[PDB]
Amino acid sequence: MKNIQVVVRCRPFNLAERKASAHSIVECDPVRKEVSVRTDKSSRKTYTFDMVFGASTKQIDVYRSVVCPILDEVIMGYNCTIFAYGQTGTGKTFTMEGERSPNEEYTWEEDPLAGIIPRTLHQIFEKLTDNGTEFSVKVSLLEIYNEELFDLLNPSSDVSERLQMFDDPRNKRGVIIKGLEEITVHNKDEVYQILEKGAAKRTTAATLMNAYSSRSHSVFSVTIHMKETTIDGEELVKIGKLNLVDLAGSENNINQSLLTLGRVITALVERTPHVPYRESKLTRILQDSLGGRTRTSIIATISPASLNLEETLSTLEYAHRAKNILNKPEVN
Ligand SMILES: COc1ccc(C2(SC[C@H](N)C(=O)O)c3ccccc3CCc3ccccc32)cc1
Ligand SMILES: Nc1ncnc2c1ncn2[C@@H]1O[C@H](COP(=O)(O)OP(=O)(O)O)[C@@H](O)[C@H]1O
Ligand SMILES: [Mg+2]
Repeated sequence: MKNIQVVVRCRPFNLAERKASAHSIVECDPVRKEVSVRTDKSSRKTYTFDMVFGASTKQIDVYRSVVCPILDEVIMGYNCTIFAYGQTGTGKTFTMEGERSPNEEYTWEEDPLAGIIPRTLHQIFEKLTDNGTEFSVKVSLLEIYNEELFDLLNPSSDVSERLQMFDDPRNKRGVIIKGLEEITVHNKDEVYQILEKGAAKRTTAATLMNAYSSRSHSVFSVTIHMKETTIDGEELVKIGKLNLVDLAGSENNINQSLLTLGRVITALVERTPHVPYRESKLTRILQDSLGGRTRTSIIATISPASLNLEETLSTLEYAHRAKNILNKPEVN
């Protein structure tokens, strides 16, 4: 019924990466939707994708191109998932979250470094406010490290108080995180405080665990309840859910969820009977995002530099096979 959308976003060279060559090692053609990696010397591999975003691609463009459509399907009542996959330092967190621009030069609302989450949560209150709907928005931020489950929006618990997971009685292909805080967002003003607090707790989590950013998987969920009255006089309810996932660096028990994600994707595309969803917290959590009833997009992030060429290639081969996975999306 529907393929997994795969897009690529390359970042500019960072201060560490040396550009030796006259012309690029990685080229991004947004018209042909291709990436070409130069690796003999006139020798290459070209990969085709659904969208391609080059080094100069601004945040607002990633949002417009990728998320605004997905946010329409969410409002129809589809479950949607976007995950960022790639090497540490390529821009997964910059894409899904973004960064904050110093000393109040921009309201969070206008910040050019703002990423998907903050923009998406702004837009929900604009789109839904005057589309006639009567609605509620609730969000949760969960992170997975060393197969353990940390809640970053819990206002009160020690961040080292980790949560449990069991199979959802009303969804053969999902789970429930017992105790996970779901915060009701009453309007766009409450959004910053909630996300700020979220990012603060993370900092705390970082001090306790080794290389936590790179090894952590982050799952931010927004859920929209929308109720409505039909011409026949009934009461139609639909539940949108959007999963914005920032994955552990492709390069990596610490790695069980990333390993298992690979094994799931491999199984799916090669059409093997057993897809081991159950072998990791992540793949148990996203089971439905990966050959199930969810609309899934991946944003594979890459470097343009020779230093990280091999992880870039890996990341390309890996995201490219994921286009072959078929989901069956369904609403309510
Ligand atoms: C979980 O979702 C989030 C998304 C965006 C923000 C962020 S930037 C967070 C940053 N990537 C970090 O890991 O600390 C931020 C940074 C500092 C202080 C507040 C905020 C809150 C929203 C926001 C708005 C615009 C730009 C960045 C950010 C935080 C959380
Ligand atoms: N698309 C981009 N444009 C400009 N700078 C970027 C881009 N992507 C990443 N960066 C910068 O590269 C660094 C690595 O980003 P980060 O989000 O921490 O990578 P990851 O989460 O993939 O490890 C950050 O300083 C960020 O500011
Ligand atoms: Mg990161």
